[PDB]
Amino acid sequence: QGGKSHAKNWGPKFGDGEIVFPGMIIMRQKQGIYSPGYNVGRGRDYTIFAKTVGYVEYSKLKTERGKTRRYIHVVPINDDWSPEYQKLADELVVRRAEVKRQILGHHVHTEPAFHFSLPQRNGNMSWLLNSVHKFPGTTTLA
RNA sequence: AAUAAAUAAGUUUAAUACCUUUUGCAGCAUGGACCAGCGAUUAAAUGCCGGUAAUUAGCAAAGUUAAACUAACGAAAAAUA
RNA sequence: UCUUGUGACUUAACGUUAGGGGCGAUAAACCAAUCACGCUAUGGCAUAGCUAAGUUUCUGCGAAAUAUAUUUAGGUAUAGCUUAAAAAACUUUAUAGAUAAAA
RNA sequence: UAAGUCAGACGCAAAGCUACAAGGUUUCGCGUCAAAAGGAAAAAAGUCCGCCAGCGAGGCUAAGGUACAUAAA
RNA sequence: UACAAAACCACAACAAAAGUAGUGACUGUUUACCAAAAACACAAGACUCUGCUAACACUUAUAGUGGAAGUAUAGUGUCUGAUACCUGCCCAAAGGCAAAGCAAACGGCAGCUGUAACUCUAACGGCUCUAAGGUAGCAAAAUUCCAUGGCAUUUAAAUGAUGUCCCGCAUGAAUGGUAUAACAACUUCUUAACUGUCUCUAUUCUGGAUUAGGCGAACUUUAAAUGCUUGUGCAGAUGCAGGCUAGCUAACAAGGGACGAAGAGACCCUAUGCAGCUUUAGGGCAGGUUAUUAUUCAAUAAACUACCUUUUUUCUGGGACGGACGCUCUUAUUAAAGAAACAAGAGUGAGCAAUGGUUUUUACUAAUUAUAAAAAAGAAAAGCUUAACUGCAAUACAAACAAUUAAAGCAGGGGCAUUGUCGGCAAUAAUGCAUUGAAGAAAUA
RNA sequence: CGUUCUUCAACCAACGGAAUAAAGCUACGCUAGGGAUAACAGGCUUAUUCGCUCACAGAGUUUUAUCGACGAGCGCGGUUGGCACCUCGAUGUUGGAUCACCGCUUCCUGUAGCUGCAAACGGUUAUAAGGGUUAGACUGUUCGUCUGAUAAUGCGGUACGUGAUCUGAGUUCAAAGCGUCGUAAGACAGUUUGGUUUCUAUCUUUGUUAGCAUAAGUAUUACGGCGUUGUGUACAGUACGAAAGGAUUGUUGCACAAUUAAC
RNA sequence: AAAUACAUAGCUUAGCGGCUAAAGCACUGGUUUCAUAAGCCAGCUAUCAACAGUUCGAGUCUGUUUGUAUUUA
RNA sequence: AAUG
Ligand SMILES: [K+]
Ligand SMILES: [K+]
Ligand SMILES: [K+]
Ligand SMILES: [K+]
Ligand SMILES: [K+]
Ligand SMILES: [K+]
Ligand SMILES: [K+]
Ligand SMILES: [K+]
Ligand SMILES: [K+]
Ligand SMILES: [Mg+2]
Ligand SMILES: [Mg+2]
Ligand SMILES: [Mg+2]
Ligand SMILES: [Mg+2]
Ligand SMILES: [Mg+2]
Ligand SMILES: [Mg+2]
Ligand SMILES: [Mg+2]
Ligand SMILES: [Mg+2]
Ligand SMILES: [Mg+2]
Ligand SMILES: [Mg+2]
Ligand SMILES: [Mg+2]
Ligand SMILES: [Mg+2]
Ligand SMILES: [Mg+2]
Ligand SMILES: [Mg+2]
Ligand SMILES: [Mg+2]
Ligand SMILES: [Mg+2]
Ligand SMILES: [Mg+2]
Ligand SMILES: [Mg+2]
Ligand SMILES: [Mg+2]
Ligand SMILES: [Mg+2]
Ligand SMILES: [Mg+2]
Ligand SMILES: [Mg+2]
Ligand SMILES: [Mg+2]
Ligand SMILES: [Mg+2]
Ligand SMILES: [Mg+2]
Ligand SMILES: [Mg+2]
Ligand SMILES: [Mg+2]
Ligand SMILES: [Mg+2]
Ligand SMILES: [Mg+2]
Ligand SMILES: [Mg+2]
Ligand SMILES: [Mg+2]
Ligand SMILES: [Mg+2]
Ligand SMILES: [Mg+2]
Ligand SMILES: [Mg+2]
Ligand SMILES: [Mg+2]
Ligand SMILES: [Mg+2]
Ligand SMILES: [Mg+2]
Ligand SMILES: [Mg+2]
Ligand SMILES: [Mg+2]
Repeated sequence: QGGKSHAKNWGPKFGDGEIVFPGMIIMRQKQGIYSPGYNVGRGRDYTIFAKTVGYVEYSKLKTERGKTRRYIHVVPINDDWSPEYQKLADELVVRRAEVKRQILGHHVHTEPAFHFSLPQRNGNMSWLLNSVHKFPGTTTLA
């Protein structure tokens, strides 16, 4: 009788000259209307995301067969295309997290603090429990 | 809705009670004839968040209960000799 | 005014059947002034997302009637709303050859 | 504020449903009422001007008015 | 028995019909306080059960009592309801009961098509299906939607009454069919007579009202000093705006308005609703019967009867009836996003062991529910493969929350290449929390 | 026996799914609430209905005498509808009896034109609301059919006027019968028989009367109320007309009927 | 106007995805009989309401336009 | 072995 499907927000998220950080989504589209340019990626559903720190750019290209192609680019901070820019981006990522924690305040906790320790698997932290809970380092050999 | 603001005291102008309930009530929606008396977030235990103090608390009386605290990276060199 | 008026009749005294019931030529009739479960005490200040009511004064601030979910639609929860000239940023899109200093 | 609210209404301007009807109904942009006294149009919730701490027989204006009712050519 | 009847007979008192149709035989009985009837009972008919410590009922029953101190021509239960003439077929399926049978137990009892001189009709044929296919009788009914059916009688005039025609929406034979003398404070129509019922009212008697003395209530009351008319307004004004209205207070009389008084609307819808009743809605066994087993009035129960307890959504241009409830695509509300109606137009609750991953070649550039995706990309062809992995993850989209969506990167073991890609499929749908249950492995006790 | 990891299944499609499971009747009904929500009446709207104008096609056949259309516009609030704004601590249902006020879209009684108007009987348009608008059979009816007369037997609004004035036949409680549907309780929106109608008038409106308030009598004018009706017949078998048929006119004459006023 | 079924040679009646077809009456020809009926033998009807879709392929599955019942207002 |  009635009914409606859940809405999908297709469209751009940033304009020309806006600053982005790695992992941020720039475009949500149902078809490949826009193609990935430099310093960007594309998901299996045609989601375009940034892969470095920089500013968003838009450009148009005319192909060999007379079709129009549209790209999305991310430009480095000072137009630095050298391979040394990657380490600068890594430092900026660490700094950005510190800025956010300072603004939010101490009472917005960003790590858990339980009365027990989480198990370790394959050298990383795991959220799955072991069959038995034991204190670390409270037993000797044999 | 019987009053109000004024006046040379003759009068002139302004002006559809209250409560409850509603998008909206002078309401042709609800309740009250009037007076006096009576008539409705109170007490205990526990928890959370502010305020005001003590500077651990209770017993006991040189010794015991309750609470609270208890490792995180030992990183500074400021000598006009 | 009308029906019956020796009969399946009417009347008086006393007695019998009691509510998870009795009685009934059945009308759900009657059982102490109106019974599809009598009266009284107790459980008991039953329960009511419904209607009604809520008692002195002054000062300051000040909404909503939408979204989602619901044995949910005149109820309730979450979000929303109301209380509690700083820093940072540059955005409504497209392009040229203009100088003349020295015997 | 771990509060109240989850019955809304109409004007101008658009669209769906109705019959390019309803003071109809469903969304949407602004405003007003709701919770807003005062002035103009006859009475005047939603239109036009404009937001009331108190008193006074001072003055200038808005919307709207300027032969009588009724202040001002 | 009942009815008609010219006429005849009466001191004063007492006085009130007949016929037609429908329904019940009759006299009786009933909703104390709106229904007296066609409803119930009734004499009578039939069916079934019961061998006597009878069946059955009361009761905790191991008692005791009624039945009955009766004994199948008797007693219990059920449906028909004097009397006269009658009372046809079916026990399949789903139940109940019983001696594998029972309908006067509870119930049922069709459709299509061709055919006789002109026509019409079908005496007469053909086919399908079922346990059986409604027989006689009666029939515009207390039963008929078309409807005030057609014809005749009745009247000056007939939605009336009686008679008659008839597959009758949806008649019908013991939930009986058709008739029937008598009887009826029952319903219907007609005749005689009579009359203030009426044309059309008038006069009068008795009592009240009305006048005077005495005695002395009740409903109701926010406050009142309470005009008309049109306009306005929670949409019908004594009280607001315009046009009008000028002696004062009552008595007797009428009843337009004060949305007049009395009873927190019964109708309708809405509830954390309540109650009674019904059943092949769920669960139980706690009386009897029945079945099995055991001791010299007992134990267990997927049965029948009785009893106890529980459930029987919401949305909705009021409710019921109908329809609908998850998830995708598209249309209008322009060219950011978002946006509702029981608005509109289409899909889906999967498929693929390759239609997945990856290399090479080229006279190819399609298709999907729908769609201007895509050329260093795809499709097809050829080869090798299982990444349709193990353990983690910065940062974002969205969003009340739950969950849902995209993803660089790190370690391990792999595939095809030979340093690139692979954590399923062009993309946008193919789904389900927690609980409970189950399987493989591992660690404890 | 318990815990963790890797996984799956059933009812959840009322698809945020849980009180394990799980249908109905009430006209014998009961309580708490709503005009937040229906049935009668009012309100808004005017699709539909109705009326008028333009249109003059087509029938009549010289005439737009008369009838009458496609299509468009405007108006009315009386037909069938839509909405849910007022009332559920109550705004009495259909028809009639009794007594009324208003509109004109005129049935009769009037005035003035046209005509396919000789007369008579008619047709149509404009204007006019003072008076009048009948007695009976059937039906609960509104309506409808019919009978004998009549100058004629008009329509609509007023809570589809009118129950604190009357009526209760229909519809709409509890009883009962028949048919159809349901296993049943029961239902009909089908039919049949029966079934309680309260009120002493405070305010306003209206008809009469008394007392009180400026002495009594006669009183032009003004103001208010009422409303001057209808049929037959004679003047005439004359006008008109081949015949048949058969008038107009009137401060007319006469008889009668209704209404009003008294006696 | 809603809701559940059905439209198959001349007439009843199989069939509901592999080609577009079964059975009985009727019709035609032959045989039997003096002749007509019954009885026997062989044949015949492109055998699938109408339109648009799905699919390699539809009487068969999905919609629309017509006709017929059945239930409801 | 129904009929003319
Ligand atoms: K007083
Ligand atoms: K008797
Ligand atoms: K019986
Ligand atoms: K009787
Ligand atoms: K009155
Ligand atoms: K409505
Ligand atoms: K649900
Ligand atoms: K009401
Ligand atoms: K006239
Ligand atoms: Mg659907
Ligand atoms: Mg209201
Ligand atoms: Mg009161
Ligand atoms: Mg009864
Ligand atoms: Mg403020
Ligand atoms: Mg639920
Ligand atoms: Mg709500
Ligand atoms: Mg709401
Ligand atoms: Mg509205
Ligand atoms: Mg409010
Ligand atoms: Mg000035
Ligand atoms: Mg002046
Ligand atoms: Mg009798
Ligand atoms: Mg008797
Ligand atoms: Mg009685
Ligand atoms: Mg009697
Ligand atoms: Mg009686
Ligand atoms: Mg008998
Ligand atoms: Mg019968
Ligand atoms: Mg009988
Ligand atoms: Mg007297
Ligand atoms: Mg008014
Ligand atoms: Mg007035
Ligand atoms: Mg009430
Ligand atoms: Mg509902
Ligand atoms: Mg979240
Ligand atoms: Mg590799
Ligand atoms: Mg992939
Ligand atoms: Mg009630
Ligand atoms: Mg309302
Ligand atoms: Mg509304
Ligand atoms: Mg006129
Ligand atoms: Mg009238
Ligand atoms: Mg009326
Ligand atoms: Mg009854
Ligand atoms: Mg019956
Ligand atoms: Mg039956
Ligand atoms: Mg009687
Ligand atoms: Mg013969």
